[PDB]
Amino acid sequence: DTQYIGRFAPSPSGELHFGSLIAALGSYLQARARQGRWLVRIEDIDPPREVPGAAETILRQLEHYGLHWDGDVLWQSQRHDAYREALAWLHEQGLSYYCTCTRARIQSIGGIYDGHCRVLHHGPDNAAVRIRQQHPVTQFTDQLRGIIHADEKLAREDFIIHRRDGLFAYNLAVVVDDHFQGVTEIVRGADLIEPTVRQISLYQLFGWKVPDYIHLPLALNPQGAKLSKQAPALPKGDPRPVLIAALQFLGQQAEAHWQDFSVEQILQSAVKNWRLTAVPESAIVNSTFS
Ligand SMILES: N[C@@H](CCC(=O)O)C(=O)O
Ligand SMILES: [Zn+2]
Repeated sequence: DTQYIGRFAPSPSGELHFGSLIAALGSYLQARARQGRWLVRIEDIDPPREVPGAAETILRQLEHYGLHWDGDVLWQSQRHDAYREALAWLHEQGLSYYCTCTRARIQSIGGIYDGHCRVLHHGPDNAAVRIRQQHPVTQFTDQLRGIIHADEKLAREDFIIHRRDGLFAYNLAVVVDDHFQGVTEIVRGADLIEPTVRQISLYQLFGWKVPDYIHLPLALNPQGAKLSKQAPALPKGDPRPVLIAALQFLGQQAEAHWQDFSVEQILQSAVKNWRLTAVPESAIVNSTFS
């Protein structure tokens, strides 16, 4: 009954590239097709890996490509109190613990945590915070791909919520912020499929409503290899041929003679003609984007 709310949540570790344009465009078109809101959140939660100016570049790029968000941009750098608040609640509820294990130790036992500190009652001193999983989620529904079966060992891990170095974990921040922003459906890149079950486990532990999920096509280079595996910035010039290429990647109708249309017209038509079922599970990008 309530309005659809979707979002694009880029990390400012670089400017937009074709893969992140796919995520922005796919989430935008699905949100607009569903007559819903489309939010933008800057995930600037890791200062060291952030590039000064990149977040602003991204927002400017979105506008250049005709993708206008609703309301104000949320900045994770302004949400640290919210992550702290959620961690405090988990601790009071008996749903988290402090872990003093080294990376060397975890590597030596196969790379997946064994729950060593689960009942040792360490304090927060020089410790990471781990979630105390109860009933890990190992499968989820993707509205496009159907039921996904996750890697069981990774899915069942008491994963990190707050790193030893003090940074809040992505899995924590994304759940806290999507819930805070009232996100009802998460439409995002294929590279984010695996952590989905952990995020769902976390919604369940908070006692919050689990949103819907759509993972967009896996991007391949022309040789058929994963594109994400190690990317040219989006052209600063005419965005139209790039938008047309992105629509084609998403299996949508794409006007070959884009010269007689504005960016806004191309997008308006893309919303009207959006067919989620036409979005493929993988797609090959052209050489211009590899
Ligand atoms: N900033 C993260 C979050 C993605 C998401 O959950 O939509 C990324 O771009 O990889
Ligand atoms: Zn430990």
